[PDB]
Amino acid sequence: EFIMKTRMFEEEGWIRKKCKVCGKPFWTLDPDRETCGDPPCDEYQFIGKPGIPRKYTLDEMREKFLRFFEKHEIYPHGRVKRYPVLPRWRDDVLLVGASIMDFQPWVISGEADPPANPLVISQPSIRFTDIDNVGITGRHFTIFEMMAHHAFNYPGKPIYWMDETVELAFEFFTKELKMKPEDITFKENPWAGGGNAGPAFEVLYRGLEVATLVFMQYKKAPENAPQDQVVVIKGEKYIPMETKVVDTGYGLERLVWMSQGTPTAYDAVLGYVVEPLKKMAGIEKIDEKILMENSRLAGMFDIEDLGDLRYLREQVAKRVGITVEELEKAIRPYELIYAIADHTKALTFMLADGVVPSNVKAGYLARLLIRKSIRHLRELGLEVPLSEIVALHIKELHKTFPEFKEMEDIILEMIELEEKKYAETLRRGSDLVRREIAKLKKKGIKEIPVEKLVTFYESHGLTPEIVKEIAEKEGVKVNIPDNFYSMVAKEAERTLVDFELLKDLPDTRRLYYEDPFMKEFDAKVLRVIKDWVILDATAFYPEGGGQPYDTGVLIVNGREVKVTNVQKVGKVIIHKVEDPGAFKEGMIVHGKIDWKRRIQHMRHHTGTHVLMGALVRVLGRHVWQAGSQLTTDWARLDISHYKRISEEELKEIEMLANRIVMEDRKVTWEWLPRTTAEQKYGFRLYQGGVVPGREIRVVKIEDWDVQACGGTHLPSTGLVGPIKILRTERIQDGVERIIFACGE
Ligand SMILES: [Zn+2]
Repeated sequence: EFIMKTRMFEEEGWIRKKCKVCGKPFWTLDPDRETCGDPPCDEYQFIGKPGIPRKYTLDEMREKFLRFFEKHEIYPHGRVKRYPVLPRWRDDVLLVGASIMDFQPWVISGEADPPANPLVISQPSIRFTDIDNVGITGRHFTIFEMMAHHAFNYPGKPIYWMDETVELAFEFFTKELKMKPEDITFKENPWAGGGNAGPAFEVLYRGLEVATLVFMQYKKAPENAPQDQVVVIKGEKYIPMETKVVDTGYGLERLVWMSQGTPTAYDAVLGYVVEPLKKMAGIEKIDEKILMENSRLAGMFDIEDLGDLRYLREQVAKRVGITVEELEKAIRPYELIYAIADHTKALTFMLADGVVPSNVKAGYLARLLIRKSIRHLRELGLEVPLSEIVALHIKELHKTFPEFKEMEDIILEMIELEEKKYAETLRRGSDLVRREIAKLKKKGIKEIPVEKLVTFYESHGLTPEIVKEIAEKEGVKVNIPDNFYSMVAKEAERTLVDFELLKDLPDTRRLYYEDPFMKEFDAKVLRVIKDWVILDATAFYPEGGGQPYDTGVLIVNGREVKVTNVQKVGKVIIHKVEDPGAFKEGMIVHGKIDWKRRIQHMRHHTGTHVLMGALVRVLGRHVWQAGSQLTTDWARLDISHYKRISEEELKEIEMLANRIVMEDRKVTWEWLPRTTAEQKYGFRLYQGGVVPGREIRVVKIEDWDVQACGGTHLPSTGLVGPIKILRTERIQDGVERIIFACGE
């Protein structure tokens, strides 16, 4: 269905074939190749025999890639600093799972400018879909770096496309990495990621997929899309888009593994943790071919799709010449070490980038990794705090990722607190599940359902091997599924008046953006739906961003009519009035805002921002808004935070906030293109979540705080008056609330 002929293929003698095993199309220079180069059609050929002629570390390979694209003489790329693994710019995914997620939805739609075009990036990426594979297959990670060159071809502005992408890829592999040209295949296989899809190549070499080259030209299909949708790859329905995006992904770890030829990718990437762990646990060397064969055979073996690891192990057992029991005995301590090594690295990135362990979203996933790793350490017989293993990653990685050093105290404390609380969680959970298990076998069935085992973790915090040893006392039957953690992880993703009657009306001019001190204005009545009056312009603030609506009056024919509620539907502002019959279309009215109410809201709104700057400085840079609500008399600010705020801390925060009020710092706002705002201020802009639009309204307190914000603010901090913190309290794991009052 997709034509993927290129200039390079045509000019350089590449032959399109159909793989004799999987039937997929692939391109090769090798006249005797009949298979695509992808397991199980081909096998890993580089283990014990590096396919790249010189060895590379992570730092070397990453820089090799970045520099190649950056300094390219024909297609120079702008080097872009990696994004946090927490996608502050979007509300639809939990974690960055690919480099392209940095540029969705805003860059791809054309709502944001690309940071550079074309660009090159090495993006730390996290995926939980293969978590049970980690340590088991020799190749799977939860945390990895996807190196990428991206080009955003908006209509009318071509950058580069399919021809140049295959050439750049081939040039990097053959000229920079000295890989054998005829061993490289381009397998046609459509791809998708984070809302978009298109035709793609898998670039295969010595049995390993070393890159994916995706030509994104489709977007997630809207509900009830007509005749021509295209079904691709996982997600089904898509429709064409005008913008064509080059979406590449080169696995840093895989390329390093290709250069090392070690039994597992973990030995090539995580030796600095794997080897101390071996030594600490006193794990003796085992037969090297056990690891090698397992990795090789695992190339052909998925487990997250079918529960057949048992057969992978029967295969590697026969190959090695031992039984499955003695195989399990030998390899198990290594699987445990590999998982610990990987999980502690994932956590280093996650917590450094602002993930707070909790029972929700990405915090839920961090907590999952922490608990799994602690349980792995116990099975190894290793009595070491997890924070000590996390510390080994900070030590190794902080020179490339300075943020790890800067956040180290907080990262290690978060790990320590999670561990020390988990011991408590495990006592209470063990009894509650013992009672439930005893009650289930008392009257009903003595079998543990897979869903109840999932419920056991995410309700009582206990891992399935703990459940089974309590259960096999009375009321037996374990059956821990091979994909237990993959299923537990997927749990983290668990999810005024009318319209079309105001689609025809133009945008309400927002006079409150023109002057926050405007309290009176004249305007024309455009529409009266029920008791909602729509004006062409208004100084009435519509409820949003934690700030309640303005109230006041509209004066019509001398008569005063109360405005009791103000909302926004799309871009049209609606005013609730006590006497709608008084208002007719075309009528010009005088508006009067309840000023006491407005100014009290403004004091708490700007005061919230003053407080935010104080919170970040006292508590740490993981502090981020989880929620906000203002009233006339008080405000609340909810923040992601990992412990109770002590009374002394509260006073430190209060002193700092009031110091800034006393300094009377300027508070300013302006509209900026979103990528321009992001590159200048960072992702801290997105406190209240992510705001749509080509341009975002940025509210800045000089040298203190900056947020994308649509509220009414005071022009200086002195006008807030005293800030008095009344209360701190926990809302849930990972969320602390501060209640405060602003003004004399
Ligand atoms: Zn094939």
